[PDB]
Amino acid sequence: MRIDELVPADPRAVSLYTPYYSQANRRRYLPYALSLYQGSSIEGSRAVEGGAPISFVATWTVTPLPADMTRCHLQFNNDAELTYEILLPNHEFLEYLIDMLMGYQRMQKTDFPGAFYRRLLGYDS
Repeated sequence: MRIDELVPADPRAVSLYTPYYSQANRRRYLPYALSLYQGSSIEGSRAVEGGAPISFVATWTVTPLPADMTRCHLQFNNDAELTYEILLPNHEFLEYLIDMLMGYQRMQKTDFPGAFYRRLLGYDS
């Protein structure tokens, strides 16, 4: 399962697919992202238990080398005046994504951690 079986690998594609994130041997996150990379993209409403489902959009594509970041757009309570644009390097973005899924789905509460909100706000303390 590699990008050379899909579209011709650009240097951008090569660098985004280069990091193999794994906690043991194989990891379902890499091939799931390769499937999205084809142009399916991610857009939907993720259900946060204890509150309400908020729309989120994430797109993976060949972004320039110094800009090798994944961009996610999250609206708070589907309010367009409250839009968060959170983008991070492709090796750093998955760490954010696990914390996001873990905090809202696993704990079943709509309260974000203060240290997690520091990174979302973009406050360099």
